[PDB]
Amino acid sequence: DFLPLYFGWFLTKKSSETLRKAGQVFLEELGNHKAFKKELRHFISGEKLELVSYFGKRPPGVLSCTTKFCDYGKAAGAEEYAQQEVVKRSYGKAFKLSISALFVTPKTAGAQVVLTDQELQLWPSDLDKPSASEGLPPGSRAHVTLGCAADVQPVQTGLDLLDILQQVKGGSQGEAVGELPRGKLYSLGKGRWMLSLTKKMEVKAIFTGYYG
Ligand SMILES: Nc1ncnc2c1ncn2[C@@H]1O[C@H](CO)[C@H]2O[P@@](=O)(S)O[C@H]21
Ligand SMILES: [Cl-]
Repeated sequence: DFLPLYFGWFLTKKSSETLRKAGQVFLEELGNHKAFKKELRHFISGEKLELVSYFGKRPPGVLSCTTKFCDYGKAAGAEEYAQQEVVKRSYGKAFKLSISALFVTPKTAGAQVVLTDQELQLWPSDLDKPSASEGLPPGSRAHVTLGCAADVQPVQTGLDLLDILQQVKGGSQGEAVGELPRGKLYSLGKGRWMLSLTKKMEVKAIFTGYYG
C-alpha cells in the first residue's frame, strides 16, 4: 500500500518517439542557428557547441509529464495527493497533452505542457510548491523533460520553465531573433531559449504511477 515514486502522464510509444524526435531536431537547429552561437559566451563558462551532446542525460524510456513526486510516500503531501478521488478515478486513463513550446537553458531542455481544466484537477496543490509560481497560474510548470546537463537533476526542468514564463509575463522575451520550421525562436538571455510552436503539438499519454 506504499505509493509510487511519482504520478504523471506517460506518453505512448508513438507520441514519445514523436516528441523526442522533435526535441532532438530543435537542439540541432538551435545549436546551428547564428543567433545562438552569438550568445554562446552566456551559455557556457570558459566556436560550436553540439547541444545533443551537451544534454547528455536523457530520459531512458518513454517520455512523461510528472504531476506529483511521492518518493514512495516519503515526499511531503504524497499521501494526501494519492488519496484524492480524481487521482484514483483518473488512474490508468487516457489523456491528450498540449505541447505549446520547446525550451533550452544551460541546465535543461524540455517541452512546455499546457494542461486543460480536467487535467489541472490532477495537479498537486501541496504546501511546499515552487516560489516562481507567483502570478503564474497553477500547472504552469507542467513539462516534459528532454535532457539535462551532466550535473543537473530533471526536477530543474520545471524550475527553468517557470523562470522563462516569469520573463514572458513581464514582456522581456523580446521579439523573435530567428524562425524555425515549427515556429519562431526567442532569446531571453542568460542562455535561455524558447521555440514557440506555430501549431500546438498533441501527444497521447496515460495517467498512472511509476514505481521504479
Ligand atoms: N524532489 C522532487 N520534486 C518534484 N519532482 C521531482 C523531484 N525529484 C524528482 N522529481 C521528478 O520526478 C520524475 C522522476 O524523478 C522527474 O520528472 P521531473 O522532469 S518533474 O523531475 C523528476
Ligand atoms: Cl547545477
